[PDB]
Amino acid sequence: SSMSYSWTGALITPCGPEEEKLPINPLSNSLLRYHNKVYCTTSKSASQRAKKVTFDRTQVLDAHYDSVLKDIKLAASKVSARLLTLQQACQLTPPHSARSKYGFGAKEVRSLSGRAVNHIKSVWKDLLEDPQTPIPTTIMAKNEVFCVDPAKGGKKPARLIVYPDLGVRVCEKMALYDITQKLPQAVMGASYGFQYSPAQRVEYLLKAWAEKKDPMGFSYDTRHFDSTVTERDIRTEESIYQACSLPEEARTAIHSLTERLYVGGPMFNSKGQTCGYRRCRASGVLTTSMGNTITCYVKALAACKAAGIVAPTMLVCGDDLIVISESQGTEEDERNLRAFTEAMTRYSAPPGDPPRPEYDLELITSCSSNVSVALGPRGRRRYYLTRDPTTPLARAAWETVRHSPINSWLGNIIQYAPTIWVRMVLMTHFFSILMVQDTLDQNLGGVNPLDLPAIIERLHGLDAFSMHTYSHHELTRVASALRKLGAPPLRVWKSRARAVRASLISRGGKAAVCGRYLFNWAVKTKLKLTPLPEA
RNA sequence: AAAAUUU
RNA sequence: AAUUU
Ligand SMILES: C[C@@]1(F)[C@H](O)[C@@H](COP(=O)(O)OP(=O)(O)O)O[C@H]1n1ccc(=O)[nH]c1=O
Ligand SMILES: [Cl-]
Ligand SMILES: [Mn+2]
Ligand SMILES: [Mn+2]
Ligand SMILES: [Mn+2]
Repeated sequence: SSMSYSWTGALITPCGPEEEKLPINPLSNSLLRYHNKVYCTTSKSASQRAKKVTFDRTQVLDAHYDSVLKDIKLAASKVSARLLTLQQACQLTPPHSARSKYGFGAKEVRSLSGRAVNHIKSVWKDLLEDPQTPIPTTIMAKNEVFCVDPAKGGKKPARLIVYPDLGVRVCEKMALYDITQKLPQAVMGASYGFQYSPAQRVEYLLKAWAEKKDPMGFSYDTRHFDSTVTERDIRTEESIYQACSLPEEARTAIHSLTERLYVGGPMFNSKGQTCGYRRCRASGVLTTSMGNTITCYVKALAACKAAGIVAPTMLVCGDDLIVISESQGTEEDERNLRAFTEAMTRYSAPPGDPPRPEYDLELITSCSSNVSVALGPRGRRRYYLTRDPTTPLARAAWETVRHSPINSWLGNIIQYAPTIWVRMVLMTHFFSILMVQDTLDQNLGGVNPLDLPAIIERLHGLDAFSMHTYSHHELTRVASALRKLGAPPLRVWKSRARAVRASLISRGGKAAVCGRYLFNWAVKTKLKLTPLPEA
């Protein structure tokens, strides 16, 4: 029936110039050697991406879908949710959000400039006066950085971003933000994945696994999920939004946004030309995560019931999920997962890689991460969250005139502090760099390097500084990724760390704490690391 | 471009 | 600001 896109033939123009790396990457040329592998997806590649995501959809629902959907509205109606004052919505706008076509940008919106506020008022009138006229959208390519992978293609084509003018974005917020805050949690309960910390993901997954007499797990992801979303799916999304308690004024705006923005519309490139027309999810709308998550959750629970999955326990973050089920023997488990996949495909959410049942928690990847295990100080098992380091290390090497990766380094250090690759590689480099710069004191992205031991303990527990005997998988994968990027192997990082440490210690102060906590793995005679007053 | 988490 | 979807 519905085609996901149609294309005029107009280019997908760049929204400003997309920078090149330089001949010298001074911050990262001691991190790794193979900078030729580190690239940023350009708008040149956008054409290819479109070809991949433009395709015909044929949804076919059934009793299981219909029944799940029913249950989800009886959930929805316990939610009452309100409008957001034009002002409050303006306040929620990000500081650097792309400026409006009508001569104002996010400074003005957040500072409640008069021109901005009027224009927004008029936009919201038109939403109320008019529930059919399609709202124009802009289409741009996303700039992510990756390592090349000649296994899976050379270089990925750029993801497509589709969004309305800033005025419309504010209005969306007025109508829906409150919903986004309440609905999913209400509908999916514990299954709603974006509620949890990394640590709670891990505990949740473990509680799940442990509760089964004979657990079986698997993950699923949908291929180009946004383009698999059907006009109908979106309307079904609306009909769930509506199922709450709502100011009549909302309903009108929601319904109006649904029909004018969410189910489709014309797309324009940055140069102004008509680019195509869209009949699936737009990436750049307020409802994207909520939508994806809810919709994916419906289809998945339906597919679960179709396929026979016993005692499923789910976790959903957008198009990504994990189900931990009672195993029905491998012969049947293989059969049920085929069924699941057929069902999902009938619902128009077919997978990239077909899923597979697994019976070891380390072998289930989702949202690009997984659970692994190591031993802590007293010799007990410690489960934690990790991931292939390839991309993090690639992004660690993205240095241009505009961009510096030092923030990225730190970002990953915090999120993945217990991982062997953060502890041995990133930390070591990060500190080594700042000691030489002599810029330990400086707060980066509103965080101070010398707090780190505190911040990590607060978040990952003290065992994060004492962990050892990492898993085969994890050692194999780290080593492999360092070779791939032309980085020194771990033995070399051991050396560099020892040096960084001694130097950190000798400097004394909050420094020497860092030296002693963060790098205790690096030394022959370990130390009695005790809790830190701060967290 | 949007959200969530982390800070 | 970091990461993810
Ligand atoms: C565009 C999506 F709908 C996308 O289709 C969906 C699923 O994410 P995934 O990373 O699996 O990518 P695809 O499924 O290939 O789109 O999540 C949304 N998404 C993703 C990446 C992103 O920077 N922003 C975003 O809004
Ligand atoms: Cl322990
Ligand atoms: Mn996907
Ligand atoms: Mn309606
Ligand atoms: Mn995904």
